[PDB]
Order: sequence, then structure tokens, then C-alpha cells
Amino acid sequence: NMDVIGERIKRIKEEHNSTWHYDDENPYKTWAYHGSYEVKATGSASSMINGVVKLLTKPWDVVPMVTQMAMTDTTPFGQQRVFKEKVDTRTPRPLPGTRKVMEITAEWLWRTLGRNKRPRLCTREEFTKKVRTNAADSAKAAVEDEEFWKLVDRERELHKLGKCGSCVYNMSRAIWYMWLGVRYLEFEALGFLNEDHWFSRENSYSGVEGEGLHKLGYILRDISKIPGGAMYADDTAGWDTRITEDDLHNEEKIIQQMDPEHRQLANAIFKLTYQNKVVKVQRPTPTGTVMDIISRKDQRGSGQVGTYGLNTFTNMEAQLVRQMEGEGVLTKADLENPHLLEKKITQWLETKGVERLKRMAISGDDCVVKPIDDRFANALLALNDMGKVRKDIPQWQPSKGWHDWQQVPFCSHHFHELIMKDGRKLVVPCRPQDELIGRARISQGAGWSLRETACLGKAYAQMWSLMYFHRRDLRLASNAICSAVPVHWVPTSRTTWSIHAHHQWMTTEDMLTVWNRVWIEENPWMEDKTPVTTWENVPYLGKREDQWCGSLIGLTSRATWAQNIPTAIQQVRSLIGNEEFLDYMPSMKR
Ligand SMILES: O=C(O)Cc1cc(CC(=O)O)cc(-c2cccs2)c1
Ligand SMILES: O=C(O)Cc1cc(CC(=O)O)cc(-c2cccs2)c1
Ligand SMILES: [Zn+2]
Ligand SMILES: [Zn+2]
Repeated sequence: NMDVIGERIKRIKEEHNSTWHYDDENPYKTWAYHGSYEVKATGSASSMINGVVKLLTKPWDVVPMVTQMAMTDTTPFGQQRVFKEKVDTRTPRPLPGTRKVMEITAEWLWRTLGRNKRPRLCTREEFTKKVRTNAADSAKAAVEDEEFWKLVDRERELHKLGKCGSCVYNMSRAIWYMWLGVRYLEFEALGFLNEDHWFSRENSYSGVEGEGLHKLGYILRDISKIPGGAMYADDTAGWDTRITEDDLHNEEKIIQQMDPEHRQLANAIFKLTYQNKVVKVQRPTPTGTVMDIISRKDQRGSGQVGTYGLNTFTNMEAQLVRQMEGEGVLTKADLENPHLLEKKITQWLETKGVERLKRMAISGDDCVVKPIDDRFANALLALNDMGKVRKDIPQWQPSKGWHDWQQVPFCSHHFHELIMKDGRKLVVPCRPQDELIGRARISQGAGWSLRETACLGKAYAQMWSLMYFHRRDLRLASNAICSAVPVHWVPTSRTTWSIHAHHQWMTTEDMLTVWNRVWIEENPWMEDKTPVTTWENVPYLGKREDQWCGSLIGLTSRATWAQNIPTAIQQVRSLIGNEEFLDYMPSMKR
């Protein structure tokens, strides 16, 4: 293991030799520990509160889920216990027949994914353009510095020699340059999966990359039309910690489709930073805070570029294998058998494969599968053997499915079919409201002006206008926030890091115009392109469903809040100053 990780540890060791030691009382049981060095503590036990949002969402001040979200630990104290709970585990090795099935499925899945697209290297100017269009943190400063690009080249020359000196995953400007450069190199070799949308629904069949939250519901409604059993959506208990050495080696087969110069750099990312890794993790001690140097040959680093794609790939593979078991193609005897017949797996993949991929919606560890029947509910031998053990359910207890696509959980959401006042149907995203309000009430970090705060608030308000307008409490709170925040202030900072977010709310353009573009114009499932002229024609969930999904509708405190909301708007306005404000409350029934 050391002839791959040695150089990186050697560099950390030399750089921090002042405080470098072997802390014999380290908590690593499954990870190989190398040593520690003293550092300053990072993060907090709490989260900064967005006063603009809080002042306009008073009934949620006394709501447990909302209070819970204001917390979330990021200190070495919080970092160490979260690591213990899942990261410090070992997945047993899948059986020889399981390993063969995964291999046959991996090979076929990669050829299917690359039937039209061809892998390619990603560039310095692609990364640069991305870093620029993200902020508009000190990554823009590094990208602008030619000295950063020089280290990148030095590291790349080591990678071409099959060596690694600075690619360390984290749980002066020199170390920041080494991190952003490690991320650039991985972006260079594996970014094409994201940048050239390999997991789009059109290229992957099961995939949903680049579709967006507003489309996921319509995708599930279309899967519901496919004849078969119920729709299954099983969560995996810590997916990234369940990525085996066999998963990594199967994921690596993509290098076969690459040009020699691309294959060489991609092989370097896989072999040196995925199938081997050097990790940095903050740990508190009775004599301060230390940064530990750990390593392992398996599991997925959640921060990395290829994480979404390679998780989508392995889940598609895992679900195809579970479908084969459901159909009686794979038996218990087959999974135990090294010499299992490749023929029947190839026969099933070449005749039923694509059709079987079309029965699924897969986004990283999130899957929705509509098998040909319900034998799938009890097809658990391979899923458990592959290491993809379902969360909070006895290992051999049959999976429970849904016969209504609207009850199906996918990507922290459920989806509703709404009938508009004109009779047209919408399929909308939904989640418990407390999670939405609770998240909007969190401002990111310290040293933030009221201006930056009001703009983040405006961003959350407009995201709600576009994605969650059907939630009565959120349309009101959204209008209230947009009334309290000056009209020309541009929503700045992201509301989410979600791959399903396309941030159409990050504008000063009229939200009803934007709504019409997303839900009517650009909506492939909206045949009638007649615009909606008024927010009064933009539908809500039925009162019942709105209440079932967390609404305070019908409560006194909520009616009080709704009644006295111009007072709170005025309070926020007076504190902001003599700016230009537009009153968005008239756009509502009140
Ligand atoms: O159901 C609709 O179509 C009308 C509608 C809209 C709204 C939204 C707003 O607050 O202006 C709220 C309510 C309710 C507040 C208390 C009980 S029901 C009803
Ligand atoms: O990616 C996920 O797992 C699901 C998810 C989660 C969240 C919450 C968060 O990231 O803070 C927000 C969203 C979005 C809100 C609008 C468009 S996408 C989606
Ligand atoms: Zn490296
Ligand atoms: Zn709902």
C-alpha cells in the first residue's frame, strides 16, 4: 500500500515535522493511520440564522424540525463522532458468483453508456469557466494565478509516471492550491461524465442527470405506465462506505473506451486517489486539535468529482443484478459459484437490459425500480451480498413498494399531480415544509451583511415561487420576503448544492415569467403552451395534502401571521433602509 501513498504522507510529514508524531491513542479501526500534526479548530456546533427569513416565518420559531436545522456540528468534535458511526467499517467481500455477475453487468453497462458519447479530457478553461460562474471561494484567485496551473502540471507529470505527491482528500495558499489542483486533475480525467452528461435520461435510460427537480415527478409518472409490479425505492445505509474494491475495479472499466493520453491520466485518478487514498481529518485532544493522516483501498470519497456519476453507475448495475434475481435469472447457488455460466447473464442483458434500465430512476444512491413483478420485493441475496444493505430494515425482510408513483420517495422528495383551474395537469416536487423553512432560515457562515442576508432570503423565496408555489405557507412567505427585500437586489449565494437545482430563481426577472418558462414553455409534458397570466391561476396542493406535508394551514398562529404579515415586511424594510421595494402581497388573494 505504501509504494502508492508514501510520497503524499512524506510531503505532509516534512511540511508539518514541527508538530508531527504518532498518536498511539487514535480511534481508527478499519482505516490505516499514519500520524497527526497540530492545527486550529474549524467550524461550529450551530449554524448562523437568516434574520430576514426568521422575521417573516414567526410560526416556525417554535417548530422542532426548524430548531434542529439551526444546529448541525462541523467542529473536530462533531466530525469525529459522525466518522465513528459509519466511516470506520468494513464491508464483507461479495461472493465469487456475485463478483462475476457484477463484472458482466459492469462491462455491458459501460458499452451501453458509451454507444454515442466518447470519453474525453476536461480542460483548464472548463474548470476556470466553472469556478468563475460559481462565485458570480478563493478558488477564483487560484484559477487566475498562473503559478497554480504550474503545480497542476508538476502533479500531472507525477501521475503520468504513475506517482502522486499532493492528491489528498479532506474530510497557506500552497495547501489550498494542492487541494484545488487535486480536484482539477480529477476533473480533467473524470469530469466528462458530468460535463458530457453520461447519466442523462436519454444516454443512460435510468439516469436523471441534467433533468432537474421540476422534471423528476414526470419521469416517475412515466415509469408508472410501464407494466410490472410495484415501484420500489430502498435507501442504502451509508452508500459511500458500501463501495467495495470490486465496485471500484468495475467502475474503472471506463478507461477501456478512452484515448491513450486520457486513459493514462484516468488510470492515475482511479489507481492512486480512488483504489488508494490519503485522507485528512480533524480530531480534538486534551492538548488541542490535530489533523490525522489516514488511508484505505475502498469506499467512496463523497467530495470528489466522479462521486455522483460512479455512484449512479454502480447503483444501475446493482439494481440490474437485483432485477435478474427477481426474475429467477440469478439463484443463491449462482452467487456462491465462481464458475457460474456467463451465457444466461449476457442473454438477459442483450435482450432485456435497456428495457430493464427504462423501469428505473437512479440518482447516485437514490433509486426507484418498477420490476416486471413483485418477486423483486424478496430478491435480497445479491443486494446484501454486493454490500448494498438497505437502511433501517432487517436484512431479509421483504422490501415494501408503492402502487401509486406519488407516494414514492425519490431525491428527498415526493411528487404530486395537480389539476390547474384550466384543467391542465402539473407534476410538482414536494417534501415536508419544516425542512424547506428550516433550511431557508440558515445563512452561510459568519461576516455577512444584512444586504447579503436579504439576497439569500430572496433566493430561497424565489426557489419556492418556482418549485414549491403549491405550498400555501411558502407562496405567502415567498411574497412577504420579496416585498421586504429591495426589487433590484440580485439573489446571491446558492440555496442548494443539489445536482437537481438549475437555479432559475437566481434572477431579478419576474418570477411568474420564469414560472411560465419552466412549467409551460420548456416543459415537454405540457402540450398546451398557453401562458398563465396570474399567480391566482398557479395551483396549490389540495388543503388536505398541503396539511399532510407540513402546512400550518387552519391554525390560529398561522392566520395571525398571515393577517399581520405587512407589519413584519415593514419592520424588515425600515431596517434595510430607503431603497425601492415592490409590494408582492397584492399578487395573492388577500
Ligand atoms: O386554497 C386556496 O386556493 C386558497 C388559499 C390560499 C392561501 C395562500 C395564502 O395564505 O394567501 C391560504 C389559504 C388558507 C389559509 C388558512 C386556511 S386555508 C387558502
Ligand atoms: O439533491 C438532493 O438530494 C435533493 C435535494 C435536496 C435539497 C436540500 C439541499 O441540498 O440543501 C434541495 C433540492 C432542490 C431544491 C430545488 C431544486 S433541487 C434537492
Ligand atoms: Zn496526485
Ligand atoms: Zn407533498
